[PDB]
Amino acid sequence: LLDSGAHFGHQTRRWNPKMKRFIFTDRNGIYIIDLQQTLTYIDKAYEFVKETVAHGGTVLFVGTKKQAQESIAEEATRVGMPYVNQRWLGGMLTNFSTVHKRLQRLKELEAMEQTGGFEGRTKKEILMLTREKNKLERSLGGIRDMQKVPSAVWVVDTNKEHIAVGEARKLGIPVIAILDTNCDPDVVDYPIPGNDDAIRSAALLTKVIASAVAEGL
RNA sequence: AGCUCGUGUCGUGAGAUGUUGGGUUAAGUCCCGCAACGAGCGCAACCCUUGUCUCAUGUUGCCAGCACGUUAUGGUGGGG
Repeated sequence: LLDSGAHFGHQTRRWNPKMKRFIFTDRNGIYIIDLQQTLTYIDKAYEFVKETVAHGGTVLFVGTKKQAQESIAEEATRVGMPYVNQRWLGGMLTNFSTVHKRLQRLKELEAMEQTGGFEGRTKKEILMLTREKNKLERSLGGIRDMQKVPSAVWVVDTNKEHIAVGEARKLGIPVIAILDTNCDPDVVDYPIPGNDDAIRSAALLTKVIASAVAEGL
């Protein structure tokens, strides 16, 4: 993980005092996250993913920054797991019943596509239904799979997606987050300190969780 | 072209957000964003009339091609 730069962080300016525990040193104006804590935390995150998926649980993959979008998307597709990549509608978890209606519309609309209802109405209407189709499918890619609720939530760069962490906290589901040197440790249960600005560093974390769930599945 | 609601979120509370920002339109019309996701009444469309053409259509309506006309003209037989 050192090859990717899991020791990299943010500037000393943008740092958070509550991050001093796992700070190793500061070079060239950036903080170096100590990797020993990263290992002794990722093992715990691994065992937790194992014990939750093996006991009939699920985790929801959270990532929105373009550095870790395709990585999490492909990982979830290869493990068949709920995930969000494009944008998080504020209230996926709290307004679960409300956002289920969007999925029901997607399903009934795919049924309409199968039955071919594209000429029984005006051209403007069918064009608008096609626009709604692609809009709802791009906005909801890994969402057609949550029946009840996510049992755990895995996020990358919690500062960017703070609404997701706030929601998951509100409903109390555990959050597993890789926290950078600017991050907040009190909101995450299972930190895995390390860089989230690098595509490679964030990707190889998703692989680790992928392996944990895959053998846990 | 605006007025609201359900759930969510923020606030002790009155309330706020959605409905704000950039662009665009006749328009809260639409797009991109966005702690909001949707919905309703509005906007728009569906209705009438008008402008073009096709099929059907010949009376009390036309008369182009034929006949009778008396001036008084489709007036009359007939003709689409």
